[PDB]
Amino acid sequence: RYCKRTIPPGYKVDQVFGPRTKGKEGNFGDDKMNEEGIKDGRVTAMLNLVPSSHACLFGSRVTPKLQPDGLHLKFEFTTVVPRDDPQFDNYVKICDQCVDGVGTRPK
Amino acid sequence: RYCKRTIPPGYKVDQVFGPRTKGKEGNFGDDKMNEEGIKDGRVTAMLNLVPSSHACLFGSRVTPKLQPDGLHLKFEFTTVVPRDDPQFDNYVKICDQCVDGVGTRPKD
Repeated sequence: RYCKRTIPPGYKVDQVFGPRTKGKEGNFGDDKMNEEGIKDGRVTAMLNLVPSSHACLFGSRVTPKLQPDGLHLKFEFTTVVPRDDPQFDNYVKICDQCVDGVGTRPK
Repeated sequence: RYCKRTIPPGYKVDQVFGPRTKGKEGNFGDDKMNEEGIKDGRVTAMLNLVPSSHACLFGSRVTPKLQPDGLHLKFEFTTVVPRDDPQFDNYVKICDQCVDGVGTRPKD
């Protein structure tokens, strides 16, 4: 299933999960993240904030929508990083760079 | 981290991820799924439709919101099962039972 794909070394993010976008699905990652894929060192940090498979099922708000083409099962999971968490600044900064970041590179 | 918790053998869902709700976070599961946790074979089926950690990051729509308490980072991920997928009927049935299902148990 698409929802089970992972990014091996030497794939760009868009080779696996589609062009980076703004405000839509696929919106996470600036051009440098797209290019480096899993070797971008910001990716490891960000994956710490992504739900495990159990948290994604049981901790999300889940919304099944049936359409003529099939079942669109939406998971909305919200991870909270407290303001005084030792990693708070770094995550906010990576979000600043990467969310809707297509067309930009950091520094 | 709350987002990395897993449900061990012999634990209820609500012990780990809070009470089952309707129309909010934690809305997936009827009373049998809550009680049985991972013993419930429906759970096994449904995990096949949950995104990998890569698919969750790069295939979701991601929305960061800052509040006085910190960063609320929202992942919206939609898995699509074709109507003609041979597992379509089963998944749809589990969703009918478990989404906002708190307060019910399935027929046996």
